[PDB]
Amino acid sequence: GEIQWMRPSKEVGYPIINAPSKTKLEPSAFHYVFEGVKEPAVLTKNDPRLKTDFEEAIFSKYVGNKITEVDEYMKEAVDHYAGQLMSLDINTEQMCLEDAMYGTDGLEALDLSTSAGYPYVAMGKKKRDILNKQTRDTKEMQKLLDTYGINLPLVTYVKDELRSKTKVEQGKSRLIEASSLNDSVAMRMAFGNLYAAFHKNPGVITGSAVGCDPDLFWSKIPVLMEEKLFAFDYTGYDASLSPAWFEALKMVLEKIGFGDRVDYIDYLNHSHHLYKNKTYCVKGGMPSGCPGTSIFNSMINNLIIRTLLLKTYKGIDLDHLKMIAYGDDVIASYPHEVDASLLAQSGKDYGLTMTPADKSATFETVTWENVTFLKRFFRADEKYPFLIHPVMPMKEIHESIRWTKDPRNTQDHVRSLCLLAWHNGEEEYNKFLAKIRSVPIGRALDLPEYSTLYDRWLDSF
Ligand code: NA
Repeated sequence: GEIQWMRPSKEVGYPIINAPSKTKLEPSAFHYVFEGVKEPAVLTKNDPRLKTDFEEAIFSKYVGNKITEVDEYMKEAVDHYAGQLMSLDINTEQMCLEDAMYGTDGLEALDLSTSAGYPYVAMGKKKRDILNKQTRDTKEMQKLLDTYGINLPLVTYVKDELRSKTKVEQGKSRLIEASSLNDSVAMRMAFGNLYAAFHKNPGVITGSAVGCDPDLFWSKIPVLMEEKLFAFDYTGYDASLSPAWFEALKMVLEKIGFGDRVDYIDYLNHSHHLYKNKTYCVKGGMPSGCPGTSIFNSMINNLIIRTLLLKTYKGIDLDHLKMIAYGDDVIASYPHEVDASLLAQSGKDYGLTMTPADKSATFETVTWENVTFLKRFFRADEKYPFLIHPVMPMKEIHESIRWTKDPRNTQDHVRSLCLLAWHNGEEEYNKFLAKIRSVPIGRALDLPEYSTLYDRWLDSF
């Protein structure tokens, strides 16, 4: 992705957009009960912690575009992936405005808590004043579509989350490029059924895992993989995508019966952005921070892995490539060993910066004992080996519990963490609960004991 130009929004006909400059994050009742070294990301140029230009740091994610056209390998990748999806027999019909708005089987209703984007954010109109989840009224939406149309500018927000000390000083704050409610709605109408087919089919046929439930899905993954696992992490995935990867995506969409509206992808590829009093144009790069794009990134990931395997290992049998992606995150496999570093090398030529799985310094063999997916390890249950535990290390859980965004949500936030932590074992979980119960706020929470979560789990299958 590359920023073509940037200038004052007034100069091109747009208003100034106000974005909160103060973090909602602050020490929780457990700040000193658990170890942690992360703080709230920088949200403004003046932040005292900053050790470099903020504006320059947040936009530096656009490394540029390494490729213009789709080569032979990418085309081969497209034909293979498109072919796989074809077996899902996905419904190509456009989805009605009602379901696109209030959801249907396999698609959740629009999230009322996220920005409505332009121009509503500049009119002080929230999603609430537009949809009645109990009425399922489309009149208002329809009138707005007719009024403001589509292909609107994306509104940029600095993400309010925890980051390491280094990233705070280097102004490496992640960004959210929220698309207008109009486009988000138009796209769900165009691809709603594609979205549904994916949510209902997490696995190696869609090569996707969006919409999956880790507690249950972790027991299906091992059976879907080949003998040899391989994996790696991406540095700035979304931002690094070149226009060609969007064209490859459209080719897949055309082949599976959505050629009807591949133009919506152009909107993601050549995008229009608003930030503060500025407006800028980007070529390439997948608009970040939101769920609407998870599926397209996953599809593209499937195209990438396939392409690098064809360019590096001529004669490879893609029919035996078994992979599952969640945006840029991926766990893959093949009957034969492959070299991630070699693949990493082939990747540089495609605009992707690939590095060792899980922040390793060197590319080591990926095994069932060291692989992670969605920050979670895999661990067979001691009593019932066929049941697989998704295990998230306590470290990130400790980091998270030390802060709070709304005292009113302490109960939900801590319960959330409990659902993640108990998979670490009864000993660890109990220590966790005891430390929570060492301060007043914790003793007042309603939290599930271990045997209760274990029983619930065995009963969810
Ligand atoms: Na873009």
